[PDB]
Amino acid sequence: ILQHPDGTVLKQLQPPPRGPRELEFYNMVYAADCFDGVLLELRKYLPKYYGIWSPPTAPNDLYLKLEDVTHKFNKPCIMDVKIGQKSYDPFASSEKIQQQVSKYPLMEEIGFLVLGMRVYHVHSDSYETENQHYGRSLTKETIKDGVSRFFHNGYCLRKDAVAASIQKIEKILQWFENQKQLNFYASSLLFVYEGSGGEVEVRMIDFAHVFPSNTIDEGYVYGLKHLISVLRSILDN
Ligand SMILES: O=c1c(O)c(-c2cc(O)c(O)c(O)c2)oc2cc(O)cc(O)c12
Repeated sequence: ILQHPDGTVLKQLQPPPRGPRELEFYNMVYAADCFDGVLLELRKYLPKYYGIWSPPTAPNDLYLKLEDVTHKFNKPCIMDVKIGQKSYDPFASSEKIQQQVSKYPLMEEIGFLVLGMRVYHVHSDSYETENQHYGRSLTKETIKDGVSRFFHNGYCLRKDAVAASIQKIEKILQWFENQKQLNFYASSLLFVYEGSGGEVEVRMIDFAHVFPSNTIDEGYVYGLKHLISVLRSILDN
């Protein structure tokens, strides 16, 4: 993710087929002449999309120009959570399914995976980052405390940010409850709150594996609900 002139980010297209599919997804959702109510509502929950972008002298080098969802924050605390029971898509080979399940074999049970987090700590004026291996080490036994860490400034548990996150996720859940045209695999939610009350961004990102469907995205729904339940339990801390 690169920064660009302010308020936006450039996301480089992943290698094919992933990049082209993510391009296609944003193009579909933000089609000028789209009057599909499902897709118009979905725009609210994504970064605003400004189209394909390439450097002036490098048409080969393909990015998505996207809203910087952290732009309005002073000291943003950010968590990326992959959502769903399966992070492989409907046309994955046996090798690919195994490859994806082995990255985090608890995906079916938990329905989400923390990809990373960056948390501003007040006491030290510094950031604490967790990588891929943090969330992949979390179990049913440790997921609640694993998620809680995101809302720790090192003075208090930010239950205001936790409650706001639940309320924002609930809207996304409602959108999923009201559509049967897209299924999302290996897609994520980006949570942002202010680390420097109740002010949160939750946006959907990572759309290299979104496919046409004629069913409710049940794995996504499962994950969102479990994530809501975990966040809700954290409000009892
Ligand atoms: O707007 C975005 C953003 O700010 C970040 C981001 C992610 C991190 O993991 C950070 O540590 C950070 O500072 C920013 O990612 C994104 C990823 C997307 O696919 C789309 C986006 O629009 C953003």
